[PDB]
Amino acid sequence: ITGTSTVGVGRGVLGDQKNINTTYSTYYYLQDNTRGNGIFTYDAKYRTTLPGSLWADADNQFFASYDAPAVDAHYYAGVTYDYYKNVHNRLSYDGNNAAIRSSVHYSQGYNNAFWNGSQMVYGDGDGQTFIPLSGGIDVVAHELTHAVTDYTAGLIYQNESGAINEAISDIFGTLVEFYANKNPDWEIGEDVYTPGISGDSLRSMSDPAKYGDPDHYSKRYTGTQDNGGVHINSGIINKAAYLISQGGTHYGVSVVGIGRDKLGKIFYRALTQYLTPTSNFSQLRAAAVQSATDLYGSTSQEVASVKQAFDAVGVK
Ligand SMILES: [Ca+2]
Ligand SMILES: [Ca+2]
Ligand SMILES: [Ca+2]
Ligand SMILES: [Cl-]
Ligand SMILES: [Cl-]
Ligand SMILES: [Cl-]
Ligand SMILES: [Cl-]
Ligand SMILES: [Zn+2]
Ligand SMILES: [Zn+2]
Ligand SMILES: [Zn+2]
Ligand SMILES: [Zn+2]
Ligand SMILES: [Zn+2]
Ligand SMILES: [Zn+2]
Repeated sequence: ITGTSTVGVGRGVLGDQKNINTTYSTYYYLQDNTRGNGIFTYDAKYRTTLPGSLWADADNQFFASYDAPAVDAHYYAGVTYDYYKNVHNRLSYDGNNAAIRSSVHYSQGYNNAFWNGSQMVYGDGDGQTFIPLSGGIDVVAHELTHAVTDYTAGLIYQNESGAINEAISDIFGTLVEFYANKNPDWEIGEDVYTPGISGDSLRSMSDPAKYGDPDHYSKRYTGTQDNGGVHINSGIINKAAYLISQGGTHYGVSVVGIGRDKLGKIFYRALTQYLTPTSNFSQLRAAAVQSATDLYGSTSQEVASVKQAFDAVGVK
């Protein structure tokens, strides 16, 4: 909508206060004109119709419980935009400043959130398994990173390529969480999963086996469920990424950590320059090695650590 750029204030799903970029035209709308072609957040009103109505508020204050999922969807879309722009010089998910649209209050008791090819969609959760899922910045950036993948490598959502697709989203979801300083960690979904249980998450990148996901190629899932284990076998790549960044000894292989920024540069270059729709784990290793070689030189610590990390998780 046309109007004046304003700055409102509200509280997110977890009760935290934050400013949000809005647009004033009689009402204050969740329309952020400061990021690309805009960030737009919508009320789906518990329906499955999308996108719903552009979110309108009378006073530019967003402290009602019903407001909280919209506050976070809007703000964390903005943080994800800022990460890709400031860290990777990537403008929105398509690199051409595409508008980022999000709908909250999708369906009823819906324990999921997803990029649907054109926009983000957030359920509210059932209040036991999930609270409104836009409250998790790693979930927001995980799903928006699926869009980045769709506009770059095009990894297919099955078997090893699909597990890479998932791990790329967990890696950059986590790097966005660190970039925001939103109580970062190497867990996924901890802020919105199981409000009655502290200290858990959907999956762990530092210790995938905590939740029964594999942390070594020899423990990969080979059945047909979950599109060939895409949310399971991602643990193998997530652990490799954790080791590249933080270092450690894993199955007797010592990995010298190189930090989060270099992990992100290596995997972003692999994703945008070298991966293809059918890249498998071995080809991801090759792409990460080549990407680190491009960035740091073939004799660098960074290349050596990439090789160590993939050795540690049994990927040659
Ligand atoms: Ca209000
Ligand atoms: Ca997290
Ligand atoms: Ca929990
Ligand atoms: Cl560990
Ligand atoms: Cl471990
Ligand atoms: Cl470790
Ligand atoms: Cl170990
Ligand atoms: Zn998803
Ligand atoms: Zn995903
Ligand atoms: Zn966290
Ligand atoms: Zn998923
Ligand atoms: Zn280990
Ligand atoms: Zn470890």
